[PDB]
Amino acid sequence: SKEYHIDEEVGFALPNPQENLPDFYNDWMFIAKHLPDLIESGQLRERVEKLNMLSIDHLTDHKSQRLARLVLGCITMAYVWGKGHGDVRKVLPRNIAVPYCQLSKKLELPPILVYADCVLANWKKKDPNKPLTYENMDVLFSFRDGDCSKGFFLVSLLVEIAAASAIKVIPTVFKAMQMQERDTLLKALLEIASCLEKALQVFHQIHDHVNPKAFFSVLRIYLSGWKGNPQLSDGLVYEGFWEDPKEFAGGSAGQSSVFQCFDVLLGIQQTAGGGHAAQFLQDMRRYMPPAHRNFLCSLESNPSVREFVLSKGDAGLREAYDACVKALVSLRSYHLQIVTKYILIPASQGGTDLMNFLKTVRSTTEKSLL
Ligand code: HEM
Ligand SMILES: Nc1cc(Br)cc2[nH]ncc12
Repeated sequence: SKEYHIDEEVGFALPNPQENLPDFYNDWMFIAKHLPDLIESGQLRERVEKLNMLSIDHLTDHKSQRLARLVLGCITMAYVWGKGHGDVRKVLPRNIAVPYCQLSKKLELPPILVYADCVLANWKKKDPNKPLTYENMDVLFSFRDGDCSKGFFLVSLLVEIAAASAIKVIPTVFKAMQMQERDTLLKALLEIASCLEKALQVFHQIHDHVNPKAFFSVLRIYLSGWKGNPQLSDGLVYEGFWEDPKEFAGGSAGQSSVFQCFDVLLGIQQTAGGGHAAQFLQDMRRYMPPAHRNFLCSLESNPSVREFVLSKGDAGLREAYDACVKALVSLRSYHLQIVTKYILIPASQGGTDLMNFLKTVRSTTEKSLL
């Protein structure tokens, strides 16, 4: 997978993110690295105000611009959401909202934190000679002490890596189909299935490393955005950049390129529908890189691997391809069992509309089994 920026190890995730910035930018990174101690102690929406309009010009290699977008990113979430209890800033200062929106529009992205910012870039290996697990990794950044953003981004990150096992497989699937190689292809769809059958046991650590209460009450509030949120019905001013408030999505895994690519591949049309479910995940393609866009693009340009299985009436492929769509339902049936532990049960101590979405989606998967 050429200039699609796909790692043959961590896939869509960014490989060995930058842990540190240039020195030209050290009063960014000092906020960013003491956001709990500072939000709490109130001087954060006093310390932010008192900064000056830096310029992107210095940021050279990728990882820099990216980590830079992470840093600006969460600082915006602390400034806007405050202590995370309802005193909401509807104005992002001239001075923080101009290098953030340049650094963003440099990377064809929107000025707000995303999936690729705070799961795909926000990580480091504790020892860069052992392997990528929970016990040998740590996040760069967090919002408040005891929010578990270790558990969230790390577990969430770990999975996207278990799907990468199957991304290096896509190249060979369509090869088999073209050169017509019934055998070769049946394999690729079983490897592809084999991975997501495992990216499930990944998901299980969530229960070891996150707390229902902490995720519903703490994290979530800082991840929200200003699109259809009612605390900022009109959006968020971006000072000396848009005199008009600008709505933007919260941060969702609806911005992840794996899953979205495996629906593309497996002929499951989650984008097509006009329904709320499918309108969203199309408008989240925006909140994804460009290079991870143009890969879901070149997939959808590909001949439906579903059709080519239906035809052949070859109960082998018929079965192997169902293994992949069995795999994907399996996972979103878990991802609903977590959401009831981690958003519904606590909310009883917006709501539903979230689960309908997540079911609307489990379903459209199912209805592609042969
Ligand atoms: C406590 C943990 C989690 C909670 C509360 C949660 C909740 C949600 C919610 C409410 C949505 C709907 C979009 C939104 O409202 O933002 C969503 C979408 C999504 N989540 Fe999760 N999730 C969790 C863990 C994970 C993990 C570990 C993964 C994968 C690594 C994941 C992958 C996704 C994906 C891919 C979507 C969008 C695709 C779709 O709609 O099927 N989530 N999640
Ligand atoms: N809303 C979300 C934000 C982030 Br980052 C990751 C996620 N996983 N599942 C949901 C969700």
